[PDB]
Amino acid sequence: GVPGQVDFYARFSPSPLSMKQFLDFGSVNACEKTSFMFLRQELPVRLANIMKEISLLPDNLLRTPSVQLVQSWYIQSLQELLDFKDKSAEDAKAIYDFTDTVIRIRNRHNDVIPTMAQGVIEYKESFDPVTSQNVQYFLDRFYMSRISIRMLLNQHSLLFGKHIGSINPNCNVLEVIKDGYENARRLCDLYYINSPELELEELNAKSPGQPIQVVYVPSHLYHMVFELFKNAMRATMEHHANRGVYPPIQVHVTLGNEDLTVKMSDRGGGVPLRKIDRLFNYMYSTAPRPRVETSRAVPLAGFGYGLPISRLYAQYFQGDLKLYSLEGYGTDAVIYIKALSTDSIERLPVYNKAAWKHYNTNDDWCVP
Amino acid sequence: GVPGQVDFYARFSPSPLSMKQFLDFGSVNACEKTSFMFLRQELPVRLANIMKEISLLPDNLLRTPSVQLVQSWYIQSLQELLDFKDKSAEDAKAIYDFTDTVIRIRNRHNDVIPTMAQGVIEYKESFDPVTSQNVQYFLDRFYMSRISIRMLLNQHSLLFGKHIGSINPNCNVLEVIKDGYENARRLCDLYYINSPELELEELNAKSPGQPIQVVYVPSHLYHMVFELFKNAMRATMEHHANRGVYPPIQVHVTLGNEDLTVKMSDRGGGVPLRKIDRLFNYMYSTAPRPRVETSRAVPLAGFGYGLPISRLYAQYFQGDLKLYSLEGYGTDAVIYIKALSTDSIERLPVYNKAAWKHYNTNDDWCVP
Ligand SMILES: CN(C)C(=O)c1ccc(S(=O)(=O)c2ccc(NC(=O)[C@@](C)(O)C(F)(F)F)c(Cl)c2)cc1
Ligand SMILES: CN(C)C(=O)c1ccc(S(=O)(=O)c2ccc(NC(=O)[C@@](C)(O)C(F)(F)F)c(Cl)c2)cc1
Ligand SMILES: [K+]
Ligand SMILES: [K+]
Repeated sequence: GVPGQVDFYARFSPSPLSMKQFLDFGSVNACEKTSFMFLRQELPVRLANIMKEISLLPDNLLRTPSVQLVQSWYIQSLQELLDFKDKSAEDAKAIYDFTDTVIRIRNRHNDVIPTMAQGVIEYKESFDPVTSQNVQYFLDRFYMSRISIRMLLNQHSLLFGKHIGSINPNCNVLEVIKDGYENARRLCDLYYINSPELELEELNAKSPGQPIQVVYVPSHLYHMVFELFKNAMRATMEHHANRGVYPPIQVHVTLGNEDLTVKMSDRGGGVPLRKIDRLFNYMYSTAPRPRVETSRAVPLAGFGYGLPISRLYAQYFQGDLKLYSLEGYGTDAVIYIKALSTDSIERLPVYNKAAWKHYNTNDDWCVP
Repeated sequence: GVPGQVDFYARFSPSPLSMKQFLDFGSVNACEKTSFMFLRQELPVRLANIMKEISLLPDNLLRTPSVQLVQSWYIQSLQELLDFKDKSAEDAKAIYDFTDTVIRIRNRHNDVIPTMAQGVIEYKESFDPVTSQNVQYFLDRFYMSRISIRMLLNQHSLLFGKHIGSINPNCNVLEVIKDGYENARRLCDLYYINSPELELEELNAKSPGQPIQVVYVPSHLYHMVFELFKNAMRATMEHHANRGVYPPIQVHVTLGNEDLTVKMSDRGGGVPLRKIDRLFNYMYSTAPRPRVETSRAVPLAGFGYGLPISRLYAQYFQGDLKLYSLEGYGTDAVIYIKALSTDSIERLPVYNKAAWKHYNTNDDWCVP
């Protein structure tokens, strides 16, 4: 029975892999058998761990139709995977069947992020600061968990169903930045009828004058840069509306010994320090998606948690994404990525006593 | 008896004042009586609260001669203040005597910061990561507490023994920055035989083209900027040694609606994100003071916790001080100050169950 199975697998801790390990596994004659042996335990472990926390959500959120749907997807995928814990690594039909199942799960779970977001809209619409700390804690973990699950599903599906699965061993950082800029720029032009130029500079400090490349998932880097350009572009177009002269977005890329850093600087007027963290708060940025039935351009901020999720992508491989704003002037956004694949280790949430306490808990400084 | 008195006063919580309250109190016919009535409770409360945490330090730190000396200073000041809880607000001799006592305490406590730092050197020299979290927690609180105590002692001593005590209602921000730069620059020249130029720009967004002024303690702002210039100058001189061309330090000052921000940008090579927080770690930056008996220039980093203490000054009035470095390129340092005096409220540590737990305590994420 499901709670039995969820309880068994949720006792285990997820096991993080490094970018180097993902890479070395798939690089030369990736082994389907070996992948089966790992994932038939690991995917059920990851699924069960985060399912335990879906159960701790406020009842009015958990009971939303969109959250009920996501939970049912997880329940089904867990069950399908557990059909295989008894099968043999030597059973070629079992391996084939497992691979089919992984590919199928990959499709079922495609819409998980916006369906969850729709849940939060359903909950916000019909219904609290007591539990809004719980929702923030949950969504960071649920979306990081989903990122990690989708990584495994993609690796295995692409390897078995120059890139190694989703990984580019020589990801061209400036090319991805430019791709992000051009797509954000199209959306900026659609909405504001104008857009800032890009000024891009690079410094390869580790090997001066050489192209900057890292082992990375290019679509992860694309997501962060595109989301940040949208953010920088919106602030720029909104601050400079009256004068009608739009300062460019400036992007500085450096590869150091340990850090790849992408700094994005806008003159969009900034945000006071008191408010800057709202850009990463799910409840604060929970806005109804605009209707399909219109030709009016979609705004550069709104549905889908672009900015918190960008930061989760950065932090997933031990990187980070930080914002620094000077109110009345503009804002710097910085992506930090580990230069070395061996330093790029999955950051995975784990369900245990400490996680549970965090939902059922809540001072040494004077309250201002 | 001392533990009796410490226990009584440590039950109370310190009471934070705003910059506006400090200002309005002293602006027009500051009342000595009223100041006596507040401080005869408040100074014993603040003293007793932090004394409780000195007692929780690791035994090998607490027992250092320099920590023993600081504790004895606190014990004596507490005792002297408590001679007055029985006296009358109407007893003019008692008011005179209290004011004398405040002035005397102000002198006794002059050397508290470096004497405490000497304690940490004594402890480091003769003797652990288990308790190094406790020392970090303690020193932030002890130094913030000391900042708050010294504020009260200074206000009362200057008022009764255009500035209101230590407060300038019209602090000229650029003038203080320039003063910081020129003093840091002298030290840079002494040690490196060269120094970077300053490029300074300002934006008064709240009232464009007007001088930027805030109600502030100018010596607090001076300390932060001077310490940050030293930091920026060191990185610059050390990174650019070989080429012998030193990029200037650039400082951008903005006054927004809610934030005064001072951004200081250097091309000093930066620090990876993994290491940047060591600049604020007391144990990591605990270095023996150089000997008196030399004419060799003093380095721009070392004894006395310039950088963590700068950040405490920022945070004392609900501001902040943040560092952002791009490894292989350089570093931005940002001071955030509240533009409004009513928003500038003392940030005071309080001793209670939560504080105590923090010394006697010590996970929902996978360990990397
Ligand atoms: C020659 N060779 C295969 C290796 O060097 C090697 C062998 C094992 C590892 S590893 O760290 O144990 C490891 C690393 C990755 C995986 N699996 C995968 O990458 C996938 C395809 O199953 C995953 F879905 F992405 F997880 C597995 Cl099953 C094991 C890493 C590298
Ligand atoms: C006219 N007038 C005095 C006021 O507007 C006023 C009256 C009281 C306050 S207050 O917030 O209660 C207050 C504000 C500050 C103080 N005291 C002081 O400023 C000093 C000199 O004692 C201190 F040492 F700095 F704390 C006190 Cl005793 C009271 C603030 C302003
Ligand atoms: K677990
Ligand atoms: K207390």
